[PDB]
Amino acid sequence: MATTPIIHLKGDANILKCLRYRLSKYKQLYEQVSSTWHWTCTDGKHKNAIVTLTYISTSQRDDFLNTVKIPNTVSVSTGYMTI
Amino acid sequence: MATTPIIHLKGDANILKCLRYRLSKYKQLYEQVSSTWHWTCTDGKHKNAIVTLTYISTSQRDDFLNTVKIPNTVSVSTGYMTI
Repeated sequence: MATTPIIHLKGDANILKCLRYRLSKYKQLYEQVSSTWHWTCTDGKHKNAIVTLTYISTSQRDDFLNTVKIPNTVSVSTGYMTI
Repeated sequence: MATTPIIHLKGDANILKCLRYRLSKYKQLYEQVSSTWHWTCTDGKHKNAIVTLTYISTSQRDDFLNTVKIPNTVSVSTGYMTI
């Protein structure tokens, strides 16, 4: 038993860098956040990095994307680390 | 229907950077690889970055970690982007 539901917030590296501040406001449901990175690599960046957050229970994951006021510039994508 | 099985190869940023070369040898089952990043961030790095790979079918995921000779320095962890 483990269930490690995570989400991918894609949008910008500067928006996600300061997004962690809002995650602190809702820590009761937030667990940890990954370092904003980018899918693959061609030469540098282009305003489009996704970070991997993680919660404790599956209900805490859906509550995060439906409770904290995430920035519209970013986009939450269901995820499942299963680890 | 989608099933996007992915794996996390944690170990080193230099070992994972050159690991992509081996992934090319087995592209028939490999699909795409993510940019080696690090879980969270305290100040810099410390030889421990994880990359997110992706396959086409679930059977292709288990075959990747059981077919390509991955480096022992790294570690494959089951993953499920579900996206």
